[PDB]
Amino acid sequence: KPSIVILGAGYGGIVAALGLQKRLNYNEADITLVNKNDYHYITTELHQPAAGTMHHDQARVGIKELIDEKKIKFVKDTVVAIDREQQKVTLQNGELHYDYLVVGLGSEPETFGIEGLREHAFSINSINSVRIIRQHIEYQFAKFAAEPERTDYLTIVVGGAGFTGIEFVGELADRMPELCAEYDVDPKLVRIINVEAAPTVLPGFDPALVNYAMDVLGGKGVEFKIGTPIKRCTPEGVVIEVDGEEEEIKAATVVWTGGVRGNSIVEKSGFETMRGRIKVDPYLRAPGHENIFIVGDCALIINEENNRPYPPTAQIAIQHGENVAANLAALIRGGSMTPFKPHIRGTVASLGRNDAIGIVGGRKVYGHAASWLKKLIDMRYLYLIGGLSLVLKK
Amino acid sequence: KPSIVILGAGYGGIVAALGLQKRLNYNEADITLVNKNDYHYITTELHQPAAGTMHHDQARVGIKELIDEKKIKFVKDTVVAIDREQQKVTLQNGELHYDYLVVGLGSEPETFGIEGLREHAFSINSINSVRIIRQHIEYQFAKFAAEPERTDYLTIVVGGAGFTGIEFVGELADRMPELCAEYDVDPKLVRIINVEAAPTVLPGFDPALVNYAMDVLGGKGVEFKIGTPIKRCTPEGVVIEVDGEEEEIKAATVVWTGGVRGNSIVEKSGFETMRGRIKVDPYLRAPGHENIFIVGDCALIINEENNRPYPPTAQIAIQHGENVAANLAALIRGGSMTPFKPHIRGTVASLGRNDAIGIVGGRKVYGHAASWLKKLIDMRYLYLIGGLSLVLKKG
Ligand SMILES: Cc1cc2nc3c(=O)[nH]c(=O)nc-3n(C[C@H](O)[C@H](O)[C@H](O)COP(=O)(O)OP(=O)(O)OC[C@H]3O[C@@H](n4cnc5c(N)ncnc54)[C@H](O)[C@@H]3O)c2cc1C
Ligand SMILES: Cc1cc2nc3c(=O)[nH]c(=O)nc-3n(C[C@H](O)[C@H](O)[C@H](O)COP(=O)(O)OP(=O)(O)OC[C@H]3O[C@@H](n4cnc5c(N)ncnc54)[C@H](O)[C@@H]3O)c2cc1C
Ligand SMILES: NC(=O)c1ccc[n+]([C@@H]2O[C@H](COP(=O)([O-])OP(=O)(O)OC[C@H]3O[C@@H](n4cnc5c(N)ncnc54)[C@H](O)[C@@H]3O)[C@@H](O)[C@H]2O)c1
Repeated sequence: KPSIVILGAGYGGIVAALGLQKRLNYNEADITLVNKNDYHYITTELHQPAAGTMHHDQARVGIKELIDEKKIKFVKDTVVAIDREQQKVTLQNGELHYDYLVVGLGSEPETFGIEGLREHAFSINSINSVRIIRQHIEYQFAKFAAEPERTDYLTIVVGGAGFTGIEFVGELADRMPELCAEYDVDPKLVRIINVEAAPTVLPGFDPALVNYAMDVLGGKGVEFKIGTPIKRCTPEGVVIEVDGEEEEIKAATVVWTGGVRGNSIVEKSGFETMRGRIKVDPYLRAPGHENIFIVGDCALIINEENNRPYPPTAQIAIQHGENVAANLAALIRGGSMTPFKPHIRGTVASLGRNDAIGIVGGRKVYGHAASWLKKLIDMRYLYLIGGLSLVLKK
Repeated sequence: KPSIVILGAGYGGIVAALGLQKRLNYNEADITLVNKNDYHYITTELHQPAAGTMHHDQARVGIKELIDEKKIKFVKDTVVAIDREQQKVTLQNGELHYDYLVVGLGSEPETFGIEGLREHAFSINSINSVRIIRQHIEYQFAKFAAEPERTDYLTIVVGGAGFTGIEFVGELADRMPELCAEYDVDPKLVRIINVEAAPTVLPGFDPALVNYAMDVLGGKGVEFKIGTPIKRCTPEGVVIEVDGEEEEIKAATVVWTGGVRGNSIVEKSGFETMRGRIKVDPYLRAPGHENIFIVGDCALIINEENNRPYPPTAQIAIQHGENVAANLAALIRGGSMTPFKPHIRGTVASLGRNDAIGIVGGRKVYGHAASWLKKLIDMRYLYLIGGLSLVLKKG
């Protein structure tokens, strides 16, 4: 049997693996799924445990529960390198050989070379990271009562006002009343600051929704600094550029939501990449390779209508996996592949537990309605990978 | 007309104020109660929130709820100094004058000049401090998953194997299963180390109780280093002395339960003190002052039967408050004072939620029996200051 190796059990990888599971037969091919952890986490929900609004266990599921060990062989390890010439993948504790390779290693934070960002700032990109962020913040608040002068303990800087930053500060704003009560903190001293280099919050998004979001978040005490880039990050806080002059913000907590890029393993393995991502062919394969497929955030897709790239999203990542699973099954059976066409049905952004903004099917949504839509959309993914049981289990 | 000032709303202070409240009548004297916070915390239970086994709100109560605003005027401020000559107390936000003074400012950590102990170690002595310790520990465990090589995140060093240290590591051991599950930690990697300079755990205690305690805690993975002093403390951990040679323990968390002293304000105000505490007269008054009284941990009392000093405890602090309240009422009303006589009943040391050791009524006690015994004894104090309602509020 031919061997299929899928790197990364994220949205793209897990859907690809489950897709191959349904389509292929009990001995048609050998499929090995490699993941850093024995669990798959719901990346789109990670902003909530980071703020502490939702327990992290509700944002992950055991991989062994999802798949069939007969059809899929799960390997828990960390990918170190990919050798295209030898068709071998190197791991920290082993090695693997592939006839076909699917790469869904996800994103990495993009710090733009900004000094201290890697060392002194946090990222919302894993279960480990969000627990670290959450416990870090509660630690600072705990320290405050003993040291009332240090309001920097109560200051949280979120760098970048994209979708991730906006959703996170929304959760943060909701958490503050309970958090302040727990540590005897005066709520008025708490500062949640969202710092954006771009002229507007949520750049390249609909102004009606953006203005609405700022109004809602501003109501909950969130501060916005726009047209303000972060020059560098320190243990004491961040340095920002205001009116051509440097200014310092003293903050015990700095969370970086400024940008993402493709996993550096891909670029290090000698692929040609733009911002760490591979601009794949219509069949989602890496250029110059017939056996290598790229999915999720590692994959780059250009829009034919406008020369702008599709953003790296879970929505398109899921669609990558379904397409790759189908094409791989056909390819193994000597069939013909079907070209990938992305179908972006629009997106919804949460603003705390009870509010949201989105454009779905060209139609705007607000408030409780938009909030339920997002919950329904996310529930649909759970059904896709885990069935009705997974939906009920959470 | 006469003004009574009580400093510190701890066991000694709160009982003294409530005692004066019950005994005295309206307008007999002016009573002012000064505290750092608007709440009074049950210091004897603080080890539980520090470990996270019990919520900190269950270990404190609002002062205004306990007292009578008509009889007692509560002031939330921090005492800075006492001027004996002018009979004035200096605060951060004011000044006060007293005809009579009651000092119950409690203990402060005693680090004995050991390097880095004051700066880099934690103390279990307030609601603020235990919340800090608790969140610190959970933070280290959170960091571990990202960095599995750093087992020092999972190492907690508790300095001193006295009553406080033993109770704390007991709570810590109970907490570990829940804590490990929350942060995907392998329980076998967790190290709880209790370091004592003295040759045995719980120095000056009955060996039968000590052996039982070590057996229970040792079973739960608690490590004991005896005859081992702490040379110095760093953010990375501690340096200890083993067989006359320096040795290092890498620990993200260091908690010091090695010793206490009288609140430094007393010493700073020019009183004569031994280890920061005042050796009071039979009426709990400071020597050379007829109007200044000392209660709780600030006071030092020697037992007449055996010339050893009484340990600083909540039990004797409560008795200090009752005695001072009675004597102050008598002095103002022209009555006769009663010399303080301590009646020290037994005490129980918890070993987690479900285990304990104690000598109660001259009889040794263990397990579930001792645990229920301790809970009732502490409940008695809740009744003393808060009545049946406060006892009910702990449900
Ligand atoms: C707070 C937040 C909210 C978001 N909300 C939305 C939303 O609402 N709608 C939407 O469309 N998109 C949303 N996104 C974006 C979406 O989550 C990403 O586009 C999606 O995660 C990308 O899919 P992926 O599988 O390629 O990446 P990932 O989900 O990150 O998958 C990576 C997987 O591979 C593992 N892995 C990574 N590196 C290695 C390695 N060297 N070795 C072994 N295993 C490895 C990882 O452990 C992980 O399991 C959100 C992102 C964030 C941070
Ligand atoms: C974990 C732990 C467990 C214990 N278990 C027991 C036990 O089981 N049995 C027993 O008998 N004893 C026990 N003790 C000892 C007991 O708690 C103390 O002896 C008792 O608290 C002493 O009474 P106190 O009022 O003098 O001190 P405290 O209780 O500390 O009272 C001090 C009060 O004054 C306030 N204060 C302090 N400084 C200032 C300032 N400058 N300005 C304004 N306010 C100030 C404080 O905020 C506090 O309210 C335990 C101690 C600890 C740490
Ligand atoms: N609801 C959703 O559909 C959803 C939710 C989260 C993420 N996403 C997708 O995931 C991808 C990643 O999201 P993201 O928010 O992390 O990145 P992003 O690129 O979408 O936005 C990050 C923002 O950071 C700002 N920034 C960059 N450098 C800065 C600096 N030095 N100082 C201050 N601000 C700076 C940029 O202007 C940018 O707007 C996006 O393409 C996004 O579309 C989608």
